[PDB]
Amino acid sequence: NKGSVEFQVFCFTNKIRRLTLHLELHKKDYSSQRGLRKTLGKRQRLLAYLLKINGVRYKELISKLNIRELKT
RNA sequence: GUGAAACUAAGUGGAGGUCCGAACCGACUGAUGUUGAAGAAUCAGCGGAUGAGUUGUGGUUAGGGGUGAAAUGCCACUCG
Ligand SMILES: [Mg+2]
Ligand SMILES: [Mg+2]
Ligand SMILES: [Mg+2]
Ligand SMILES: [Mg+2]
Ligand SMILES: [Mg+2]
Ligand SMILES: [Mg+2]
Ligand SMILES: [Mg+2]
Ligand SMILES: [Mg+2]
Ligand SMILES: [Mg+2]
Ligand SMILES: [Mg+2]
Repeated sequence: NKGSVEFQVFCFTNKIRRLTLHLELHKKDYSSQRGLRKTLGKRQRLLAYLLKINGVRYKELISKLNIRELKT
């Protein structure tokens, strides 16, 4: 598949969502928790890049994926 | 607010052997009375007052016993 910016966020959005349901049961899996914050951080720096390059794509991507916008 | 929670601000809600305070139930202090109006009361304040609350009617437990949030206290002005 492609490697566009919005596509990487879509895969992380599923990779993140897939692990939340896992931690509801295996909450003591702290090694996976260290991996969960990576994908949460990788998308943070990509969306941080998408923001200052084009705000139109930002408002459209966050709207369909139901993403919380950051203050400041 | 967070990945989701923890946490956190308002509003709604009206909890409590909660607060003040009448009835009601109690009886802490003092005065008066003390051949008393009264064989424990009057007067002025005092405590609890949605509770372990108060009360009526109809019943239960009877003495080498009964009952007792236990004083040897109560059991028809009578109770080691
Ligand atoms: Mg009260
Ligand atoms: Mg009161
Ligand atoms: Mg009494
Ligand atoms: Mg009085
Ligand atoms: Mg009173
Ligand atoms: Mg008072
Ligand atoms: Mg009180
Ligand atoms: Mg008899
Ligand atoms: Mg006899
Ligand atoms: Mg008597």
